[PDB]
Amino acid sequence: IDVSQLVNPAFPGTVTCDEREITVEFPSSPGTKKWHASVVDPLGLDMPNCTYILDPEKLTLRATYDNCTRRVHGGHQMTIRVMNNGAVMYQFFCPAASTICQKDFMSFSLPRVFSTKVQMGWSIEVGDGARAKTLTLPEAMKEGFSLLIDNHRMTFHVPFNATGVTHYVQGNSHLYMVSLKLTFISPGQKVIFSSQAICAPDPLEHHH
Ligand SMILES: *[C@@H]1O[C@H](CO)[C@@H](O)[C@H](O)[C@H]1NC(C)=O
Ligand SMILES: *[C@@H]1O[C@H](CO)[C@@H](O)[C@H](O)[C@H]1NC(C)=O
Ligand SMILES: *[C@@H]1O[C@H](CO)[C@@H](O)[C@H](O)[C@H]1NC(C)=O
Repeated sequence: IDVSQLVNPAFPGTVTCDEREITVEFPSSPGTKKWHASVVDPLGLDMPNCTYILDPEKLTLRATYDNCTRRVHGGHQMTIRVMNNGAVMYQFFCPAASTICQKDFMSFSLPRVFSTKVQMGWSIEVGDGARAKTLTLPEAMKEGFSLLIDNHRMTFHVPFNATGVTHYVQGNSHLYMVSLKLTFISPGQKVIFSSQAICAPDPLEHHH
């Protein structure tokens, strides 16, 4: 008998640990159409400042890390209560650049990792809030990213004028940044971290 499944049951759907929020994704079923869900402390008591979003069409529950989770060793823990019309509780856990500059380019190199059936993978993202991860080679090269690939590494070369490079100016200082997402995939759980490849020039050098 596996007692750890009696005290800590496995959620029958997916969970996503985002940079700013937790998305719990329930399995689609007519029986799950008769469920209600709420965020609770390990005793089942409502957490006071926690506000969360329910989407009945996508069957998702979204909660911020602040006020909705408890800090545990290695990261954050959240508890939800699921009720019919017998009740069940589930707990979730979320854990807490080699850039090269050039006169007209920035360059960086990233591992081709791609690997208990756990996967690790990288992706390039562009835009602010509305956009998505353009990881796919057609999209990345449509944004101007030239790519060198060997058995062990992936190396990117992008001009500063490229659409995939966000450019910031605060007075005389200039900053070039490509955002990256490191994605881990496990059965029933996705975990996403954020990262950047950043190349700031010298103001005198940038002024030419
Ligand atoms: C909830 O918000 C109130 C408002 O100031 C604050 O006093 C309290 O500490 C908060 N509780 C938390 C963050 O657990
Ligand atoms: C979360 O807790 C903080 C405590 O500093 C409070 O200021 C805030 O209003 C609470 N709610 C949200 C949605 O952040
Ligand atoms: C891209 O670089 C070329 C040559 O360096 C330049 O002519 C062009 O204006 C740049 N694109 C921009 C600044 O959008």
